[PDB]
Amino acid sequence: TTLDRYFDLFDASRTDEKAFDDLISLFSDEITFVLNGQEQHGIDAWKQFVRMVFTANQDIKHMYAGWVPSETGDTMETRWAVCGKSADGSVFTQDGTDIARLNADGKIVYLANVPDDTAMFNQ
Amino acid sequence: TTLDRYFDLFDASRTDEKAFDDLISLFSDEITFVLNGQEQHGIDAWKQFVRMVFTANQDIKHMYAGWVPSETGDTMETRWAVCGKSADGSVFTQDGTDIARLNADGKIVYLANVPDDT
Ligand SMILES: [Cl-]
Repeated sequence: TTLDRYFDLFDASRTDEKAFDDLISLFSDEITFVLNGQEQHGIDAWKQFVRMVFTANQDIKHMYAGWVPSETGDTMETRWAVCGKSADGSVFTQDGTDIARLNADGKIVYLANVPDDTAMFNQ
Repeated sequence: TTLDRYFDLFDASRTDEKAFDDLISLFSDEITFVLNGQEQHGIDAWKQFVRMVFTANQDIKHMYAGWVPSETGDTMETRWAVCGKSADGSVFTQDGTDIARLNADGKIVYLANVPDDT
């Protein structure tokens, strides 16, 4: 399924030309994507966003729990886990949820990324 | 360097016995290692730990910043980032620091894994 191919293609697209092409193929040209509430539209914007992630990081890895029906609405969602290494050498992780909708052709037409609130501070 | 080979060997060891054997080769038989603030000793205990990580998880990936000298003592340390998928399907992340000591022969003789105080 397109949603199940997404994360591995995203990670492979950092270094792989064909994987990048396949990654873009998962999406409708009119994809609406949201990053912590900020909405973006279209394939040009999407390609620019993916390319930005790859220039920002020397390495990145995504793991996901599995796409399940959202409690409310017509969407599917999954928990995800990210680890990476910045272009500056430092490392990081992130946890969150992605929420998505497919069209009748099975292409991704909506994809929202919601990073969790963090709890690094302990005092 | 043995410490620079550690992380990628660790991850590759989940699916390749040659990587596991190379990983084990980095260590002194006198390895003292610390997990969750609890100390263990010896290569047998070390092998059992690595094997447990791979039964506990379907997948695991480690990223590290780079091994640098510690503020005090003769150890080296690195920040690390881990993401994984549990045997139960759930996913997780963790951040922390590893602190290591090499013996005179360059083998890992002390390794403390120190997850962040979150
Ligand atoms: Cl599973």
